[PDB]
Amino acid sequence: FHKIRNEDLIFNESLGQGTFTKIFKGVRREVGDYGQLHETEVLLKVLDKAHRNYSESFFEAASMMSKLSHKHLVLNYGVCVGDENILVQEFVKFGSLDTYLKKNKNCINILWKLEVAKQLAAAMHFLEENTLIHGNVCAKNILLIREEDRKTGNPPFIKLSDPGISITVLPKDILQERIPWVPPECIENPKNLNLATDKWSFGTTLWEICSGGDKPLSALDSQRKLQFYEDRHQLPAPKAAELANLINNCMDYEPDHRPSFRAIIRDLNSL
Ligand SMILES: NS(=O)(=O)c1ccc(Nc2nc(OCC3CCCCC3)c3nc[nH]c3n2)cc1
Repeated sequence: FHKIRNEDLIFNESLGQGTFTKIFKGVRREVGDYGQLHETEVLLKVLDKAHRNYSESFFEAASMMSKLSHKHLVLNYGVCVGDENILVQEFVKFGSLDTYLKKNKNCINILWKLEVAKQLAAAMHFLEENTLIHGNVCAKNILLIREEDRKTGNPPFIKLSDPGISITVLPKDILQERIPWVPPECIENPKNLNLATDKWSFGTTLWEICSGGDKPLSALDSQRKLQFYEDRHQLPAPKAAELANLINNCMDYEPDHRPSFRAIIRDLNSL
């Protein structure tokens, strides 16, 4: 990981929090191409001091995104390691997709959703061909690089962000709170993290995209989410149910039966 000096980073407004992290918008001063000095907007993820013992995992997540280069994967600029574990990533202009769906719900049609789903499925297919597990696919980890422009025909463009601290080391209560993004076999055993995990979570993310930013099973507490998995329930079809069958096919309780992302892309194109 490229090391960035603390002196070259300026922390600005807080954007929110992740699991054991605080997120800030900021600015990196750098020497760019041709030796020109640049002031670049950056996203700064700060691991909580109280959870410093997660540092390794906290960085390993980011590491998984930087071992491969792809147009749909977020760029990591580097790491700043005083008493702070700081990850420096690219700043995406329009933020995460859950909030965007919530705010622009009344003007998102099936074509926009289909384009976003195809791009996410392409990123996940790239990961699958490389046998690289993401482990936390959700709308909050999808970032909107640019908006759809029907005046020029430009589609929206999205990127997948890093998964954050892995579910293989997170406390059990946080894992149960993450139902139904966390597949049943990982609730049974978090070490069952596998490529099929991402297919299940991709189905859940499609539910999110079709539900205008609503969170599935948010009305259920952790015990009731556990029991939801115990009774082998499926998520209800969204009011916009164009992708409901694909959602249910991806969220198969048998991990070996979840369709490959090539078949998922074939379904999306068939629609
Ligand atoms: N709604 S908003 O207008 O205030 C706005 C917000 C965030 C961003 N940019 C942005 N966000 C990320 O996480 C998105 C998320 C992080 C914390 C909770 C809020 C947003 C990124 N992850 C890598 N790069 C990222 N860039 C642009 C605009």
